[PDB]
Amino acid sequence: PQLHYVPYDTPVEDVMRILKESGTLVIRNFLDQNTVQKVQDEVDDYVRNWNPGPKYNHDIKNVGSKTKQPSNLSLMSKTYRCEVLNHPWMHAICERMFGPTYGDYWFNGGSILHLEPGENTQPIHQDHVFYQISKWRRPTDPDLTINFTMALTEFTVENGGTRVCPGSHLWENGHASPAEEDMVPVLMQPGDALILPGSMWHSAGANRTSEYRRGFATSFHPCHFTPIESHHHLPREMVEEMTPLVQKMLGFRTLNLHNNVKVWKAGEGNLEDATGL
Amino acid sequence: LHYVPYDTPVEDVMRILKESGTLVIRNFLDQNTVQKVQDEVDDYVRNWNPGPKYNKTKQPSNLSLMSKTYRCEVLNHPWMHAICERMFGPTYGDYWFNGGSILHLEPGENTQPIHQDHVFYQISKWRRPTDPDLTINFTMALTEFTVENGGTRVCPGSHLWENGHASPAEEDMVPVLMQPGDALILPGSMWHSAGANRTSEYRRGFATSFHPCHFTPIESHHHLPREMVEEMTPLVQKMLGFRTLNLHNNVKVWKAGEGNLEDATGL
Ligand SMILES: CC1(C)OC(=O)C=C[C@@]2(C)[C@H]1CC[C@@]13C[C@@]4(C)C[C@@H]5C(=O)OC[C@]51[C@@](C)(C[C@@H]23)C4=O
Ligand SMILES: O=C(O)CNC(=O)C(=O)O
Ligand SMILES: [Fe+2]
Ligand SMILES: [Fe+2]
Repeated sequence: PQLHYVPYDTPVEDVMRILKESGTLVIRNFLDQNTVQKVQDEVDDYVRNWNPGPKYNHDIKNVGSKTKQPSNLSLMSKTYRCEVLNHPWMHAICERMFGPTYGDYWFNGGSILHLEPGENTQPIHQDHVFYQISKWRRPTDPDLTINFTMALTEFTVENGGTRVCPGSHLWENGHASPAEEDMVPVLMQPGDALILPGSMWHSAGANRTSEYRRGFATSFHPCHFTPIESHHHLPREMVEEMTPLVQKMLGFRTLNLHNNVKVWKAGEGNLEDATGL
Repeated sequence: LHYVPYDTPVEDVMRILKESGTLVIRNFLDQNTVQKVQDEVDDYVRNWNPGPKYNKTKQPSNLSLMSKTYRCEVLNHPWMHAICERMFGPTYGDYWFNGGSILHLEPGENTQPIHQDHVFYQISKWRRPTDPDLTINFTMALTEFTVENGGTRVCPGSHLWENGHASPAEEDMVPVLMQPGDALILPGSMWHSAGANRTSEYRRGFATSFHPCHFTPIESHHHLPREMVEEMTPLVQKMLGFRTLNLHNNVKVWKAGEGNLEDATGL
């Protein structure tokens, strides 16, 4: 297994092969320069006023003192919720990853990944560690989550670009963390995206440049799992402008399981019916 | 199958749950409370009842939306929270409401298939019988539960069976005989089934169910009016999905960005 840089027009069966083989890859030109600049324009004041460091106390202390990870992106970015969440590559991969086992999937969470100059290396980790059921899951099973880390600024070795350990997703539970010397930094242009299944060991690097390294992420997981981020605080007019696909992603529609059982229902009917969506 | 009084110590009930997989708590509710839920539900659906001579109806929604007693009193029942705290707490942290249904077997209904309640969790095929349950059901009886009217039957000890084990034989199913107000405790791994109602009258009752906070509930209560959410207790607000949940590792799920959902919605 190795790091792979594939173009946008890669066949889907080739991408899922690399995900099955190496557990990660980079899709170049995942977004265009227009979407990158629009996302930066919408979250500029948000991230600037956000305070560096975690917001609350939890066990996985992987938020550095010089790191900003604001979420709430569907609420603070129109391009995020109207276009980014409808990205065909995300839904093409998510359908083949969760479909045959869980049925529907929806949005788990998504945050800005902002590395201030001088930030040290993030601890190497798997994204699904905050799932208690990850101890039950064998590495042959489908992943509990998948992440889409999109570069807004450049991602270099020196400015703290994300590093992955290809092949570490196939390790059995309890396997020790990969050594730092085994981490492989990811080189990305603005708009490129690194695909991170919940089982791939990875971490942010140290930002040893004079300029911040900023990315932003989306993540999806099976519909039977509670998302880290709710969206019932969003204004009603926002939901009605969302596509039906994004409405389901953000928790406003009933979800169907793989055997046609429904969860997230309003009584016995659909949640969208009782709300008038 | 154990029948225990209401004042049974919590440690005793959890011990019988671990060993037998089910039991009944007699007088779980007073007969008044169970009756009020039905009356409030009937007053909600407002089905047309024809009189003896000639001379605005809603479909059934969530039980917490239909019945004020259900969402304000039944969902705050200390016995359910005492059991859910000890079954989900150490492993999962928070728990919340999974789903609730009105259980009415009309006269003539055949025997329901024997099943486990956690069969619709795909992750049930990774769980070991000694692991904590994925969900727990509390079935409260409004009418009497008898053999003839199709009262629920259980197979004690079948919760320890390996995954893939065959369903228990019908000859080895134990009928649960409950008076109005009692409640049958059904963890997700207990093999059970409703019986055949061979009497002339309905078998009435309802159920609540809870599961770990990291699992998506069967029912969403997002359509509930804001006035109803505000009058709920903070415990019930979290139960019905209006509050941020805390995992065992103190990582929060169901947040509003990085903060709490109840703070963003002004609860
Ligand atoms: C910083 C920390 C503690 O670091 C960790 O080591 C491990 C896991 C989490 C709890 C992150 C913080 C929030 C999460 C949640 C989310 C669904 C969406 C967030 C995101 O977009 O990037 C971080 C994401 C993550 C990709 C990883 C996961 C993900 O699954
Ligand atoms: O910021 C990055 O490059 C990578 N961040 C993470 O993996 C995280 O925050 O979980
Ligand atoms: Fe991560
Ligand atoms: Fe059942």
